Amino acid sequence: EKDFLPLYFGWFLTKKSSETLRKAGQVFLEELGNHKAFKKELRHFISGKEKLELVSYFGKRPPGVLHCTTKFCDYGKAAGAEEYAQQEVVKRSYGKAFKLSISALFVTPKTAGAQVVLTDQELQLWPSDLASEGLPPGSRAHVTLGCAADVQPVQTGLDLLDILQQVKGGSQGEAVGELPRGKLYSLGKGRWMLSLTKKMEVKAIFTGYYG
Ligand SMILES: Nc1ncnc2c1ncn2[C@@H]1O[C@H](CO)[C@@H](O)[C@H]1OP(=O)(O)O
Repeated sequence: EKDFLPLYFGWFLTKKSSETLRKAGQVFLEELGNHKAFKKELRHFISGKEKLELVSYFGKRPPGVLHCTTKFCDYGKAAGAEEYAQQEVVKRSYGKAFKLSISALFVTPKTAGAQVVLTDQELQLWPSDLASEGLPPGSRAHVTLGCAADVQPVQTGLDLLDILQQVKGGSQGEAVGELPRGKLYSLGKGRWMLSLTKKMEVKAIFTGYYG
């Protein structure tokens, strides 16, 4: 017969790095939800002067260890899944330890996440399958921290690219606040970005999740 692939490949953060990044994620949501600049724009965030707690809003969280997905394969069902998995670099990198650089945390009405900036060696593990929005490959790279109730997986990546495209255009604007980890930017349409002063490094293992 034939070997079937994972549900997806990706970098899976270590227990330690997962707990650090998860904790920073919640603090950001707590800080953002309580920031005056965010409350001003709540009507651009939800359709519903009360306060919204974003930890609650992003109720659908990764339950185990956080991860940075590369190729979603659906056991080979997804286009290009087999071609991605058959690559040498993928087979060679399987079970290898990597360090991922987090450059920012972001929030939209649909998802909450951390932006990952991949190295050139890590970029070799990015699927070529990934409308381009004139951004370099790997721009979508991220760790999901939370999702709104009716949101489906893929949306976090889309949300990030939209944001990075807005930043690209220079329409990110002056910062609207300073948080302990960096500057907060209001991109409108319920979109928010914390640019980390110091990029956060997390340890991960590249491997396949079967579920
Ligand atoms: N097209 C797709 N369908 C389902 N999951 C996808 C996907 N593309 C990427 N993924 C990722 O696969 C994992 C399981 O669904 C999720 O972490 C998701 O990343 P996400 O964090 O943006 O949701």
